[PDB]
Amino acid sequence: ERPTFYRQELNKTIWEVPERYQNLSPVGSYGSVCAAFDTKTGLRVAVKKLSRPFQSIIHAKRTYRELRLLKHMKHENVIGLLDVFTPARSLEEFNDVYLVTHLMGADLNNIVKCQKLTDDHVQFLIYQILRGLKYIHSADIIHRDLKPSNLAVNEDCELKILDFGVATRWYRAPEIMLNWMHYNQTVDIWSVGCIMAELLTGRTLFPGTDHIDQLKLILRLVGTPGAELLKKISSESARNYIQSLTQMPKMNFANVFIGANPLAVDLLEKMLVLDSDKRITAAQALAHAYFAQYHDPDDEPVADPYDQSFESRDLLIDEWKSLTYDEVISFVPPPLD
Ligand SMILES: Nc1ccc2c(NC3CC3)nc(-c3ccccc3)nc2c1
Ligand SMILES: OCc1cccc(Oc2ccccc2)c1
Repeated sequence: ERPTFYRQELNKTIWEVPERYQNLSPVGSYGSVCAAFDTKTGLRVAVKKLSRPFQSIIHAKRTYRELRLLKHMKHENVIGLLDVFTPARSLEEFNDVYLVTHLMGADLNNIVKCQKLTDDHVQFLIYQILRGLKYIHSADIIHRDLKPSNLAVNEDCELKILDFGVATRWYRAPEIMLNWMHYNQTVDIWSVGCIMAELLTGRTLFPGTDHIDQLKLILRLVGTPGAELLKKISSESARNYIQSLTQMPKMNFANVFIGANPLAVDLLEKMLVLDSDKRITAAQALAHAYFAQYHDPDDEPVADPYDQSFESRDLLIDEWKSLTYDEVISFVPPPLD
């Protein structure tokens, strides 16, 4: 049987959650989230109410996607699903979805408010991001939106990558700025690079005002593409644009990041490569000397394969809705261990 629910109202939204969750308290409003106490395990949790999960085909599919992703993630440094529930008793009345996950202290701008964050602290936080990224990437998933607010950190400096929930453009790979279609997983590595840079210096590495400015600032540090990179660019206007602007040489990263651990500077050089074919991967970055104290090859697991064939399907709202319902139904709680 499904358990006992109770209703209430928080800000502008109704909330119908199991009695198992208590002391709901808004924390930030894709949907709004409450901190709650979970009576069954004794932990504080985050409960997200999806906003009109089935508003359109695009919403319906997004809802399905997020549920499928969150159900698959089982790794210390990736946000995972504690619970998913609807008040609804049947598919006919299935209208709301709530997701339950660990409540973590802050996110990375908040958890890194001490501008000059320690080098040992950056090691451990970046290590953990890369460990989560290895796992995510191994499933053929690209995050695409890595940024400080997508990194949840508790008081112990333990980090989890959040799927969803300071401009996005600031952490965005330049191939994406340029609207390249066939980017790879290393767009996330670029973002880690920008994050690490910001943690080591206290400043946003590339605070572009828009996509043009963003590129300009990026090229300023890493240099304008060489002939090797240019010859891989399939768009004429893109090729002509970057070939048109003033040719910057790559800066010396040791000079730009003065006094930072030389190993951190070296990793940054490997992450912030303009050409994504030459960018370091998550797995490679974890073996980098900079993570000497943390890197353990037998405890950096990969994910079970992840079936995202659904992404190429065009279905009706009710079909996505029902697939989502099946996913809510078949959810097996993570073990109390
Ligand atoms: N193998 C590759 C490697 C890198 C690439 C890149 N990135 C460079 C920062 C500009 N950009 C583009 C591209 C293609 C079409 C339109 C706009 C951009 N392609 C790339 C192909
Ligand atoms: O520290 C902010 C935060 C931590 C953990 C979860 C969170 O939002 C959620 C909550 C449930 C599912 C997906 C994301 C936000």
